[PDB]
Amino acid sequence: RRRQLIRQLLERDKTPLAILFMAAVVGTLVGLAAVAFDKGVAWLQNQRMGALVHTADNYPLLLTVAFLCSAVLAMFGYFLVRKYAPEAGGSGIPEIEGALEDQRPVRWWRVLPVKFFGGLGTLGGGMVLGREGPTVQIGGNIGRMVLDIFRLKGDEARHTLLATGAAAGLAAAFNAPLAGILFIIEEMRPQFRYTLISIKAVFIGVIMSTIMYRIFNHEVALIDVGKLSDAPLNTLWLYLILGIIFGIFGPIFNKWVLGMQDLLHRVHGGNITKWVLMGGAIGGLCGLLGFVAPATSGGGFNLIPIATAGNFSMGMLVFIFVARVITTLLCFSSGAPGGIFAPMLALGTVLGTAFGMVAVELFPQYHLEAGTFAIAGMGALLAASIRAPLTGIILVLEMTDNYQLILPMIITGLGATLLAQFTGGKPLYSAILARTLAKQEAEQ
Amino acid sequence: RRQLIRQLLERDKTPLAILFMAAVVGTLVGLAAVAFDKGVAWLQNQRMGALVHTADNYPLLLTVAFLCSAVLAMFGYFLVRKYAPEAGGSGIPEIEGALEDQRPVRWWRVLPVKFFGGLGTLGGGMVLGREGPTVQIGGNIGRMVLDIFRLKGDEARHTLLATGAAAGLAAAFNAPLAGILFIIEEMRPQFRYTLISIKAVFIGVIMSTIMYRIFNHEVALIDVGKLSDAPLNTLWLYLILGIIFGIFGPIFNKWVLGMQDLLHRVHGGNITKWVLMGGAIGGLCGLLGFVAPATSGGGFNLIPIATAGNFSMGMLVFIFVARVITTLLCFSSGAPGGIFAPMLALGTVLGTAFGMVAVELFPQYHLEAGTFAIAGMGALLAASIRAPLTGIILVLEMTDNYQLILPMIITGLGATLLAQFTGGKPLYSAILARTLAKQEA
Repeated sequence: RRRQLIRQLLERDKTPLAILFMAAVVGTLVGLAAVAFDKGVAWLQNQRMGALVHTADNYPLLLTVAFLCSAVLAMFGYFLVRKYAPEAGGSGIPEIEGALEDQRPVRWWRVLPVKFFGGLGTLGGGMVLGREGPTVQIGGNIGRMVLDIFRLKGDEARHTLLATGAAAGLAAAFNAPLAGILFIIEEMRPQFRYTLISIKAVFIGVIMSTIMYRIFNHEVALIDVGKLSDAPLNTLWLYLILGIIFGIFGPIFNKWVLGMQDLLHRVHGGNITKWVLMGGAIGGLCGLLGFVAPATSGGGFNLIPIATAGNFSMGMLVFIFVARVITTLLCFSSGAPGGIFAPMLALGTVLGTAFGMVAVELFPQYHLEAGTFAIAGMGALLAASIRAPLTGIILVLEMTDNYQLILPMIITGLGATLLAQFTGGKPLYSAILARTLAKQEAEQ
Repeated sequence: RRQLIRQLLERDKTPLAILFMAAVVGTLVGLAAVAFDKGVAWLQNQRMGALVHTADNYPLLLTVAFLCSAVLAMFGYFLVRKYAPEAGGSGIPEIEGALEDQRPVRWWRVLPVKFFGGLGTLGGGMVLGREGPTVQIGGNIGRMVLDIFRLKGDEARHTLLATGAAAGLAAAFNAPLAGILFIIEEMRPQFRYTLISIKAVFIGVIMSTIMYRIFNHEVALIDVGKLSDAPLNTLWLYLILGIIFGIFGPIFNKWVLGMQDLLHRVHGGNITKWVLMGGAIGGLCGLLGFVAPATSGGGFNLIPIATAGNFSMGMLVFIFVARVITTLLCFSSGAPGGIFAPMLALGTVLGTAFGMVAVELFPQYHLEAGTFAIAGMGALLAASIRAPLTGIILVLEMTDNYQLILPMIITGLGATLLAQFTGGKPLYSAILARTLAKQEA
C-alpha cells in the first residue's frame, strides 16, 4: 500500500469536471429555493399580522383569528407530510444523513413540494422551527434531482451532489457559507467509513447558493449583535464552566425531544386525522403565543440581539428559556416539517446571557459583559445536543462577527461536548436516524 | 445496516485517555512553539544590534550582516543533515506521511534538530515560516507522549499525532480554527478511513492557543484594519484573480520541486557542500534583510503595508519577483522551515497588484486594492498546496475582515479549479510522493 499511496497522492484532488459543473447547478437551484422558501414564510407571517389588525379591537376575537390562522396553516403542513411524504416530517437532516449512508431514499418528486409547502405552513404559522430543516432536505433532494435528470453515474456524484445540496441548503438558511461546508464534513457525511465527497465541489455549490441569497437579501443581517468587548485570559474559566452547564443539559434536552416524540405519538397513534388535528392545536398555540408573548414562539432570531445587549431581566430570561423549551419540544417532536437546529441558537443565547448576568455581578473585577456569554452560549446547545461544535462555533462566528470571542466560544463548545459525552448523551440527528433505521427493521 | 444503527448510537465517544492526553500534547506544543518564536525573534534581534555596532563601515556592515546569518544558517543545515534528515524542508509532508503510517516519527532526534535547526534558519532571516517547525515538532511532541505513557491503539497513534500538528499550526498563527481545519482537510489520510477524534484535536488546539495567548497577547501578527465591503457587481473581479492564481500555482509548484533538484546537484548529497551552500543562501537573506528587507524574512511585515496600498506598482512587482526567488532558494535548499507562510506574503502582494489595476480600470466600483490583497492572501495556498478551506479560514482568523468572505471564497476556488485544470498537484502530497518514491527505489 506504499506504491498505491504514491499513485493516489499524485492523483489527489482531481474531481470529475461533470460533477464540478453540476455542483454549480445544484447550488444555484437550492439557493433560489431557500430564498423562495424564506420569502414565502415571511409573507404568511405578515398576512397573519395584518389579520390581527383587522380585528384589533375585539381581544377575544383577535385571540381567535390568531389561533385559527396558524392552526389552519399548521394542518396544511402536517397533512402534506402524512399524506404524500412522511420522510419530510421533522428536521430532514437525519433523512439526508441517511441518504448519504445509502440507507434512506431520496424521493425528490414528492419531498420537494411536500417539504417546501409543508414547511411553508408550519414556519409561516409561527411555529418554533427552523429553515435549515426544510432547506437542507430540500437542497439534498434538489441535488438528487439533477443527478437523475442528467443521469450522472458513480458513487462520487451521488454522494457529492447530495452533499453539496444540503451544504448549500444550510448556507442559504443562515447566509453562512463556511458553516454549511463545515456541516457536511463534520456531521452530514458518513461517519464510520470512507467516502468520495469532493470538498472542492461542495464549495462551488455553497458559493452559488450563498450568492443567490445575496441577490435577494443584501444589506440586512439575520442577527446584528454589534462589536462586543474582548475576553481577558483570566476570565476564560467562566466559559468552561458555562460549557459544562450546557454539557449536562444537552443530553437531558436530547432525551426530552426523543421522549416527546413518543408521548405525542400516542395522541394520534399514527392516524393521519388525529395528527393533523393535533398539529393545528400546536400551531395554533404558537400563533396565539406569537401575539401574547412573542418571545415564546417563532424562530427566535429576534430575541437574540435583545438578549445579548442585556435588555432582558433575569426573570424574563428564565421565562423565555423555560417557555421555549416547551414550545420547541411541542413543535419539533410533533413531527412537523421544520428543523430544531436554529431554535437551539435562541435557547443557547438566552441560557448564556443568563449566566453572564450572574457572572457580571459576582465579579465586577472582570469588567464583564453578559453579551459575551450569550455569544459563547449561542452555539453551545448545538454542541451539546447535536454534538457538532466546530459547525456551531463557525456558524455563530459567521452570524455574529465577534471573532475576539473565538476562544470563549471554542472553550464553551468543547465543554458542552465533553460533558455531553461524559454524561451519556448522544448526537440528536444520529440518534434519530438510528431510531428510524431501527423501526425499519422493527416492523419486520 | 444494523451495523450502522449500532455505530450511530455509539458515535462520538472518544476514549477519556485520549482526551486527557490531547490536552497534554497541546500544552507542550504550545510552549514549544512559543519558545521557538521567542528564540527566532531573539536571534533576529541580536543580528540587528550587531549591524548597529558597525553602522558606519557600510562594506563591513554588509559583511557582519551576511556572516551572522550565514553562520546561523549553517548551524541549521548541519543539525539536520547530521542527526535528522527528515527534519529538512517544511515537515508537513513528513507528519502527513506519519499519519499514513508510511514514515517514522523519530522524536528523540527531530525535536531538538527541528527546534534548534529552525531556530537558526529563521533567526538568520531566511524566507521560511514557523508552521514547518511547529507542525513537525508538534506531531513529534504528540508521538512522544504516546510512547512515554505507552498508549495503545491506532486511534491514539493517529489522534495524538494529529492534535500535535494541529496545535502546532494554531500556535504559529494564533489561528485555532485554521489549525483544526488543516488536519481534516489536508493532514489526515486522504484516501481511506481513519480514527481521528475531532473533539480531541480541538482540545489540543485550545491549550496550545491558550499557551500562545499567555505569552503573546495584545499584539496581532497581522493588523489590516477594517476594509470596505464588496458589492455583488464586483465579485467577477475576484473570480478573475482566482484564475490568475490558478495558473500560477502549478507553475510555482514545479519551481519548488525543480529547484529541489537543481540545488541537490550543487552538493550531491554531501553534508559539507550542503551546509556551505546553506550558509551562502542564509547569508544572502541576512544581506537582503538589510538592503531590501521586503525581499527577505517571513514577510509578515509587508502584508499590512501592501494591503493599505502604501506600495507602488513597481515595488510590488519587485517584491513579488524577488520573493519568488528567495522563497525557492530558501525552501528548496532543504533548510528547516515551511513554505506555507511565505506564500501568504506572495499572495498578498499579487492580490494588491491586481487590486491596483482594478481600481483604475473601474472607478465606478469604488474599489480598494486592499480587498484584493485579502482575497489573494490565501490564494497561493489554495493554488499550490490545494487546501483552500484552510487558507480561507486562516486569512479570516488573521485579518478579521469577514465582509470579504465571498471574495475570499471565490478567489480561493478559482485558484483550486484552475490549478487542477492546468495539471497542478498539491505540493505537500507531491513532496510526500517524491519521498516515498525514492524510498522504494
